This record gives sequence, C-alpha cells and structure tokens, in this order.
Amino acid sequence: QKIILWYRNDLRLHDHEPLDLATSTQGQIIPLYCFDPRQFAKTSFGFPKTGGFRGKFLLESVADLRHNFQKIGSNLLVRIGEPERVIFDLVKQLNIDAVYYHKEVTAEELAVETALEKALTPLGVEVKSFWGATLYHLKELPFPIEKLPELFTNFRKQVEQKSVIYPPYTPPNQLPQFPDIEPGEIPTLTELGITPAPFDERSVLDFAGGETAGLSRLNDYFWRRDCLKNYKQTRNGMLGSDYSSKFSPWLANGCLSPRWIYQQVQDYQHQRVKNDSTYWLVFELLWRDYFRFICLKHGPKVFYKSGLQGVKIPWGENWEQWQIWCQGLTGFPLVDANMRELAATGFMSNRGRQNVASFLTKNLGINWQMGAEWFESVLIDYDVCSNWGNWNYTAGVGNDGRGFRYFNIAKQSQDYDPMGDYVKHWLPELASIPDGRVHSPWRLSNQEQIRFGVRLGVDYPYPMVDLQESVEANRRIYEKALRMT
Ligand SMILES: Cc1cc2nc3c(=O)[nH]c(=O)nc-3n(C[C@H](O)[C@H](O)[C@H](O)COP(=O)(O)OP(=O)(O)OC[C@H]3O[C@@H](n4cnc5c(N)ncnc54)[C@H](O)[C@@H]3O)c2cc1C
Ligand SMILES: Nc1nc(=O)c2c([nH]1)NC[C@@H]1CN(c3ccc(C(=O)N[C@@H](CCC(=O)O)C(=O)O)cc3)CN21
Repeated sequence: QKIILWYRNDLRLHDHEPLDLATSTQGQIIPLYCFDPRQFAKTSFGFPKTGGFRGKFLLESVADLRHNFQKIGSNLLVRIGEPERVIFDLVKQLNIDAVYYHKEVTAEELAVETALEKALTPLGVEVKSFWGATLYHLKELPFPIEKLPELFTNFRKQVEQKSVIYPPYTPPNQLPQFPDIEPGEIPTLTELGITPAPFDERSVLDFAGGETAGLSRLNDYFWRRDCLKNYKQTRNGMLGSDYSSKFSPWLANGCLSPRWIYQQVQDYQHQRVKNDSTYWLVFELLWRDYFRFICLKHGPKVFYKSGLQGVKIPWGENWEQWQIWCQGLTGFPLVDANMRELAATGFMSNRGRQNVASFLTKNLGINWQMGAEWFESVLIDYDVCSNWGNWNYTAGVGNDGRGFRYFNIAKQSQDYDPMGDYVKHWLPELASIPDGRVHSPWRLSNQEQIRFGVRLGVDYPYPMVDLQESVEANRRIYEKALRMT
C-alpha cells in the first residue's frame, strides 16, 4: 500500500518497470533519491570519486527527476546519507510496505543492496529489484549469465538471432499525492564537497542533466538535424556536437533508457532511412550491454589489476609520468589535446579515449587502473561497466581475442585529424604550426619554432617517449606476462 521507489542510476520516468509496477497497484508511491556520501569521497589512488563535471550533471538530473514527478502530482524525496540507513529510517517513519529499485552489477552498488536487504528484512518490508539498464534484458538472453560468450561478436550474433528487444514502458501521467513531509534540499556542489568546474566554451555540448534534456538531445540529433543517417561516417570525429549522439551522460545515470533510444532508431529507420549508420548506433549500444553483462558474469575481477583475464603484469606507477599524461604534457598533440579536453569539459570522444588509454598502457606502461580511476573521477558520462570494461580491453586483460594491440599515435593523428583542426583547438600554443606538421612539433627547426611562436621544451614539451621503442618494450613485458599465465 505504501511503496518507496528508490532511485540511483535510473533517473527517469520513461521505461521504468519499478514505477510501472508501483503505479499499477494504486498504493501510495514515494520516490526517493539519496546522495550517498561514499560517492563523494576518493578513489583508491586519491582522486575525487565524483568530479565537478559529473557532479553538476547529477545535480541537474536529480532536479529534473523531482520536477517531472511534480508535474504528475507527486514529488521526489531527497536525503543525504547511506541508503541502507536512510531507507531504514524512512521505512519506520512512514510505515512503508515495500521498496522497489533497479538492480546493479558491481561491488560497491551490490554492497548497498545487500546492506539494505539486511536492514529491512527484520521489519518484514518487501524489497523488490528490477533489471532495467540494458537494451536486451537479462531474462531475454538466449543463455544463462554463466554462459555469456567471452567474445562480443558471439554475444552479438546470438542475441540478435535469438533474443527480442521490447518496447519501453510508458511513463504514468498521474501519481498519488506525496506525503506531508519535508521534501529535502537538493545539495549544491559546495555542500557535497565537489569543486565546481568553470565552463569551457569548447565543450562539445553545454551538457544539461535530466531526462528532459536527454530526450531533447535525441530530438535534436535524430529528428531536427537528421544526423543519425550519417552516424557511422562521423563517429570518429572529435570536433563539434554532432559527430556522435552525445547520449552517454544521460545513459550513464539513466536519464535515457537504451530501449527508448532503440525505439526511436526503429522509428527513424521506418520514417527516414535504414542503413549502416542507423544500425551502428545500436551496435554501440550493444557494446554497452555487453560490458554490463561481462561485469555481471565476472564480478569484481574487472577491478583487479590482473583484470578479467587474470594476467599479472608488472605495471608501472610512476606518479610524475602519470601526472604528465593527466595534464596532457606528453609532447604528442593527439594525446595532449584529448587529455586537456577531458580536464576542461568532462568529455572525450571515443576515438580520443581509445588513443589516450592506449598511450598510457602501451607507451608509458603505466597501471591501467590509474587511468580508469582518473576517467571515473572526471568523466561526465562515467559508467562503471563501460569504463572499467573498456580499460580492461585496452590494457590487454579483457579476453578480447586480439592479444597485444596498440594504437599507432602517428597514424591515428593523420587518419582522424589530418589538418590538425582538433589538436589546434585544444593546444593554442601549437595553432600557428602549418596544418599537419602540427602533429610532430619536435621536427621543427629552431628558426621554425620562433616563426611559429612555440619553442620545444618551453612552450610545448618534447615527446616523453619514442613511440616505436616504448611500444616494443611494453610488448615484450606483455608477452612474458602472458607466457607466465
Ligand atoms: C578507455 C575508455 C573509457 C570509456 N569510459 C566510458 C564511460 O565511463 N562511460 C561510457 O558511457 N562510455 C565509456 N567509453 C565508451 C565510449 O568512448 C563512450 O560511450 C562515447 O565516447 C560516448 O560518446 P557518445 O554518446 O557520443 O557515443 P555514440 O558513438 O553516439 O553513441 C553510442 C552510445 O553507446 C554507448 N557506447 C558507444 N561506444 C561505446 C563503447 N566503446 N563502449 C561502451 N559503450 C559505448 C554509449 O552509451 C554511447 O552514448 C569508454 C571508452 C574507452 C576506450
Ligand atoms: N560505480 C562503481 N562501483 C564499483 O564497485 C567500483 C567503482 N565504481 N570504481 C572502482 C572501485 C574499485 N572496485 C573494487 C576493487 C577491488 C575489489 C576487490 O575485491 N579486490 C581484491 C584484491 C584483488 C587483487 O589485489 O588482485 C580484494 O579482495 O580486496 C572489488 C571492487 C569496486 N569499484
């Protein structure tokens, strides 16, 4: 009769089975979001657990969720504290009969679920969890999770052949009255202890948190601007808002459901064009599904330094070299521009993420966990499974069927930034080097350095490694570690 709808990374009213089931019972529904202080502490290497870019986006997303509940006659209860304690107190305060929530798959989130169930079972309060973050739901997979294929291509073949994607649930348009209790202040970044990040106008979007803004972004990218038809051709871009969907920060905290996006793709294919690009956006959502299922199957191994594959590697952890990567002072413009874009905006293109993660692990040989945690801190779109899964894959410990692979920074620079437009946008100190030559500033003569206004070792660093020598050294280490496994 009285149900708390506990929200975490599912900040929406569309495609929300817990909300759908609760509204069908006609009991009193009490939506709740808890700001969990453990989310605003530190990662193991000491970075803010939630940096300022994602913090601002989260606060905007929680405010929008509250507003959207208010529009249909309810509200969102907001509290600060550990949910296993906050919900226990609220259950006693309001004589709650049931708590509904969405299932997570990684250790920290599972510990909260376990502690909550332990706290509530003495009270006889029903706890009901729902699977809701993926395109294909766990129950539609053609295999148990223990038999999830260890290669993505095999996962994709089997689900596309044998499984069905279902339409999103439609949100309710009316809810019972909110209880006569203090609604709760949504805290500021200051109150959470998070440093606010000034806006950099070069941000690919002025990202705004919330289901409302995420739905509008899809409306812009699919319908108003008709970009989806070109997605496969543009998705390796690094400048501009519309080289890709930019749906990721809304998918990561659940402002958008992948099943809602998929329904819109089906509509676009029916109404405009069906081609390799409309499929490829779904293809990338499938990668998102796969990393989440991989984390479900393998549990905490995705966080172990030896990774999903269990390969013990003598990774380096030199702080000075790591800091140079973090600050984009490596001397390689493609890497440096991407790291500085991340530090200024909280976002990095997929093409950039592949390159900087390869540089850290294949050129510097530095522990991939240090990169994964930096991404966790700074990314506006941090998704634990996609981030930690992708870092395992990049580092060669993901069972990806490829062995030692690496990104040739020189070739990637020519292929994806041939005129230097991207690196000059983020590295103004290099912007007067003639196009293309900008990717190898170490080749400039003393006279050219003066003419183009940039002196190596002063205005822009010399390369911190030789690309070829460093990859060869780390390849040998990887090969030996693989042999010893
Ligand atoms: C080292 C590394 C770390 C990453 N960390 C994250 C992370 O924390 N969160 C995150 O959502 N993605 C992460 N990615 C995946 C990918 O780079 C981002 O999803 C993408 O850059 C977001 O831009 P978009 O929304 O415009 O993507 P698009 O190309 O428009 O759209 C694809 C959508 O599908 C998903 N997606 C696309 N590519 C991938 C991929 N390779 N792996 C998983 N999901 C994908 C995202 O939800 C994305 O919004 C990481 C990739 C690498 C190599
Ligand atoms: N949103 C989110 N959820 C998480 O669960 C999560 C993150 N983010 N970011 C990184 C941390 C780190 N995570 C970890 C890290 C270690 C173990 C673990 O069990 N470690 C082994 C040691 C393994 C080894 O040393 O090789 C242990 O027994 O402590 C579990 C989860 C969980 N992580």
